[PDB]
Amino acid sequence: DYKTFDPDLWAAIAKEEERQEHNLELIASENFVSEAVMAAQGSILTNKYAEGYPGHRYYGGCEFVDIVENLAIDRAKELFGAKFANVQPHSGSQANTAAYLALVEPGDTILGMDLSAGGHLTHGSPVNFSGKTYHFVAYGVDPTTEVIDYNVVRILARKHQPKLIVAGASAYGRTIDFAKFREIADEVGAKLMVDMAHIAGLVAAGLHPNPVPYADITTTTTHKTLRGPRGGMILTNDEALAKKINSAVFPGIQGGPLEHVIAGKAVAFKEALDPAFKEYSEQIIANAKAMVKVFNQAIGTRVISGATDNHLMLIDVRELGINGKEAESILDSVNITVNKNSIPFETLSPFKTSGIRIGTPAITTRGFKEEDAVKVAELVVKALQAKDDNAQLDEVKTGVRELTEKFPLH
Amino acid sequence: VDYKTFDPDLWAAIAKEEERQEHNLELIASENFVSEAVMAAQGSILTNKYAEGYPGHRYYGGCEFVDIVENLAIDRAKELFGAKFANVQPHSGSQANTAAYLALVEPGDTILGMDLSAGGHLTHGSPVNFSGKTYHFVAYGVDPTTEVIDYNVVRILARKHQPKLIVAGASAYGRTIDFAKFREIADEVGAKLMVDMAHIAGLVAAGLHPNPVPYADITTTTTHKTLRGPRGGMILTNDEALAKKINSAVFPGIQGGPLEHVIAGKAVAFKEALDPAFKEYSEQIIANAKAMVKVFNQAIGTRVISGATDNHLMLIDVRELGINGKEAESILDSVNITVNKNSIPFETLSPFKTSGIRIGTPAITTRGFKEEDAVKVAELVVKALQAKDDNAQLDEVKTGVRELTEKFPLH
Ligand SMILES: O=c1c2cc(O)c(O)cc2oc2cc(O)c([C@@H]3O[C@H](CO)[C@@H](O)[C@H](O)[C@H]3O)c(O)c12
Ligand SMILES: O=c1c2cc(O)c(O)cc2oc2cc(O)c([C@@H]3O[C@H](CO)[C@@H](O)[C@H](O)[C@H]3O)c(O)c12
Ligand SMILES: Cc1ncc(COP(=O)(O)O)c(CN[C@@H](CO)C(=O)O)c1O
Ligand SMILES: Cc1ncc(COP(=O)(O)O)c(CN[C@@H](CO)C(=O)O)c1O
Repeated sequence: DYKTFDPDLWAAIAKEEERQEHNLELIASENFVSEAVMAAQGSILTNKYAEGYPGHRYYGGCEFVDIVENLAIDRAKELFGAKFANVQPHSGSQANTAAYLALVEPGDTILGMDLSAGGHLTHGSPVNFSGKTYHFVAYGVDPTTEVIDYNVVRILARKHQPKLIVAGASAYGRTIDFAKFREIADEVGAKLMVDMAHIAGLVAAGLHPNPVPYADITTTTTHKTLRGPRGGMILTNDEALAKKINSAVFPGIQGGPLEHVIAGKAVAFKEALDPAFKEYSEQIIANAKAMVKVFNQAIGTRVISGATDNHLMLIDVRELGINGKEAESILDSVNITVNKNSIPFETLSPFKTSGIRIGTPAITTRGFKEEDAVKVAELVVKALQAKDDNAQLDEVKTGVRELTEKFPLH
Repeated sequence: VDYKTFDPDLWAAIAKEEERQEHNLELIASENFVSEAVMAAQGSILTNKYAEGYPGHRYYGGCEFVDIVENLAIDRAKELFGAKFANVQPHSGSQANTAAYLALVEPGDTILGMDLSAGGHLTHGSPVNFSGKTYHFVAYGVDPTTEVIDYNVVRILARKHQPKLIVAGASAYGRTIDFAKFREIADEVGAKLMVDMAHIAGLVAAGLHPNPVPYADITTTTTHKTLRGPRGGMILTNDEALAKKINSAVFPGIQGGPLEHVIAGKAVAFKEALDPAFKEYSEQIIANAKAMVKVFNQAIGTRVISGATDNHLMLIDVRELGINGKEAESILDSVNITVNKNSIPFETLSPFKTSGIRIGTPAITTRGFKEEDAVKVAELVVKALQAKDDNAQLDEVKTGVRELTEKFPLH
């Protein structure tokens, strides 16, 4: 047996399988993929070099690998209504790198969502390729509502004259009005790129406005609400952008594609075509709203913007005398996994932040219903309220073990 | 199982591709067959963990055990190649090189790299690639009559163009690369030295090819060629100041979350490469390649670029048979022999035709082929290309392929 020859590695993997079983995973960008997705990723497709695209490869022997990639491409067009799909990006970051190369020139001005207001690293950060290569200007959320102020987005567009407007977010819990971004982009002659990585599954289920008809290019990851393997994807409705997208991915920034991962994408896409996937996605949002109700009625946990429309929420934790890294460390000690996160107009350093981010896709996958999501939010509140009270925290751990035992993952 | 009944479209394609790997001679020089341990790591639950950052400095909670896995990969890599620093997060050879350039040069800087038709890779300066687009590449090639690198020409070009960086390493070069000479030339001109050892990393690990890690400022590699690991990249260095620039360039520079299930497979494969048995496998790769070159040298119409090999691969100019590279690729595929077309030095034909094919032995060697089996493979390739689409001879090639694949099953 192969595990006998490398006990150090396989023990660590076994321990990670137990950690996923015994913890409440509340990181908003995580999920648990099906056994079929993992089997695709563990198949012999990892052995095939397949540079190029189906029917135009640079190697012999791709006749069956082309089926796999065709299924991923075609199911993505079916799920999202795009005319063109590229499923080769190794990650969301690569997808966004290629999308920019098809839309703008180095030095061009791009208007993206501010990092502390929900934007992602690849939407302009100075330590990222995006911030180094292009001239990024940020838009945020209104200080009092903590939702996007589209009139201020319009102001920024008019003053800065961006070549491209990016919409989409990592930590924004409200509906994004893509039609408004498109109208604003049209007003100043800018293009529109939407990064729907977080909400892609909700979009496919029809529970969030679809950006594909509005954006020049839509990027996404395959692993968040879509519940697929880690990787990227690029969609468009314009054949001329599709040609630029395809060249930017390969030979532009990538080489061989990961066809075992692409098989996993194809597996996940057909799971998302099943009607059960819409029910899953509805439950995700119902669970999230139920948790927001608990935190709203709780002393010390302020919900940014006061509501959620999707899978995630940001909690301001300052009124409990902790910062984000503390609240995350507290929750880690009771087997509840979140992450620290900046809040709008954040005043602490990124290494501390004032908040945590919570999302329900992973616990929804385990089978949690609204009642259970309510219990999770209550245990999160009690763990944070329990200032140093190991009596209270051990009750939380017991509450966590009740939930995880009720909903086995394996 | 049941999930295969949910999706026959997909699972029937994977089954056909299993049958094709079983029934074909896989002679693509950059492919291999990974172990069931590597595949089980890639099909593990590690795909579920967001682990942005590096071990002990993650941006998410819960990374206790993925840190063990990634640190195993990092440490096994350092032990394998003797490097003080190792980054195992690059998603691919291309991302590894992207990040390495970011740590060494600025946009517009002059870089000297191996010409693509002489054996250099896309990321060594092609103008349709980020490398040629972002930096000023000047190419060195091979001598026309010997078809090996002329190191005086490299020195001349280094001196005329004053590169900030010299890149050595190849994807279609079958001869020993003298990293010491590249280091001399770099020093004389004041340039840094980057070596992309993707193709030969397994041979380097086994001591069958000079090691670039002590000479190069940064060494990059894929994990899936002669190293026989999962599909991915890696960056090695001995300088601590570069290691910090490398780590920053990978994340948050060009990537986000690492693929920790793939990194698990890298740790598996590096351990398999530390086993003494891996050195025996690597030697059989070279012995098999040399046995194939001997056959092609003797046959009429199959000319081996440079007349010999020192490593796992060989380039064959097929023009004297009245075919181009794509036609040869298609003929061979029709008799269950898988290669890729490939440019030859001083390529006269279109990039969509090319003048030759590239053949390498790592995959058939992993199946257990020995030199007498390698000899048979090469004789079959010759027969197929010489059969002016005579079905009787082509079917004898198919029979010969069946014999070898049944003699060395893949399971
Ligand atoms: O800012 C940095 C940063 C700055 C540096 O100087 C440096 O060396 C490294 C850095 O790593 C980062 C890594 C990150 O994941 C994020 C942000 O975390 C949040 C997690 O929910 C997401 O909502 C954001 O989408 C995501 O982009 C970051 O903001 C940063
Ligand atoms: O040049 C192109 C190219 C240009 C385009 O415009 C385009 O759309 C696609 C293209 O795909 C390519 C794919 C390739 O594998 C190669 C080269 O093949 C050989 C090994 O297989 C090696 O000698 C090189 O290491 C390798 O990089 C290429 O040179 C190219
Ligand atoms: C909108 C968007 N686009 C791109 C990416 C990056 O994808 P990658 O990690 O696969 O490279 C992310 C991941 N976002 C991470 C934060 O870095 C998260 O946990 O939410 C994203 O949210
Ligand atoms: C030396 C070297 N460095 C980097 C890469 C890129 O690796 P990637 O495909 O994983 O991105 C390659 C790919 N090698 C391909 C050529 O495209 C091949 O079949 O040989 C390489 O040979």
